[PDB]
Amino acid sequence: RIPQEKRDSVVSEIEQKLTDRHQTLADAIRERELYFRMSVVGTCNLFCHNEGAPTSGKMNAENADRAIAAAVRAGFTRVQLTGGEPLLRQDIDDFVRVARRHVDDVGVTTNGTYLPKRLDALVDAGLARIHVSLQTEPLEEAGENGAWGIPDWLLPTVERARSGAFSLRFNLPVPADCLDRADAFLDLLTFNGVDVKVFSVLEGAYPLERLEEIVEQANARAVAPAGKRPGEVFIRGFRPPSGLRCGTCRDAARCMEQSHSLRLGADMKFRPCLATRDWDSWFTEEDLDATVREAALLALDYRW
Ligand code: SF4
Repeated sequence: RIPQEKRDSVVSEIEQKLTDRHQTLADAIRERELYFRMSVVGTCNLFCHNEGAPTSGKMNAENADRAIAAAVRAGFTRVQLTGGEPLLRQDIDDFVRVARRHVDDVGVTTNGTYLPKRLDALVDAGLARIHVSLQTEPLEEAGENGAWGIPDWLLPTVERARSGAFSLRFNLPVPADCLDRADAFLDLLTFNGVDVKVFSVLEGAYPLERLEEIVEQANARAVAPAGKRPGEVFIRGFRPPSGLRCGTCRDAARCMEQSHSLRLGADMKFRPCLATRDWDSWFTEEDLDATVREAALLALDYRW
């Protein structure tokens, strides 16, 4: 728990730090490329803090329209639909349509299993991005002889993305003993125009140097047919948090996210940070513009 006067004191410091830079809230959002990450689905009983709960009835198309509109007025130009599995809800394309009314950059982070059922409706709604969180086991099963392959239920999304319908990216976990399988697997993804974000998984330090080399090699090997651009592989470099709050934040050692964003969970809880809950705020039925702005001000506080 954080006293409101301490939260007010911190928010005032962020606003003062912005004026010291001759900067507005929207300019700081643009400089940090901060986006709005709205979780439209909650997963139940999902290991180190608590168990999850289903989606709140307030997480609906109407409130999503208010939250995105308030976020755009605060300075956000991109919305990403997330959660446990956003494609689990049948009205997922409704949220893409709502977000498309306020910004052009609407994306979805999904596990991909529901893409065959939802693909056409998402493109009709004008979805711009699809990020698929891959798992090692389906890649092994989709391949043969131990090599990794693309699961069947992802191929139509891959081809539709290569045709310019939307941007597609795969999040590829690479365990320590799978550097050679991931190396060859990156060729399949880049050839089909799929961007890849690789990251490490799991005594015995991780071979992080060779994985970085594999990324550089896979980008240099990248070829693509029909004069198209091949997919781009990249791995995020670590950088410690350095905001005003991070110096005395009990979770600073576990704050490793490099793509920062203002979050709105399926429980109507705004989250300026991922590693700590101290700065969360509630979704309000009144004065939503000021509530979104205050949470967005705290969302900047990680790098100055
Ligand atoms: S960013 Fe939020 S979470 Fe990461 S350290 Fe600063 S305060 Fe703690």
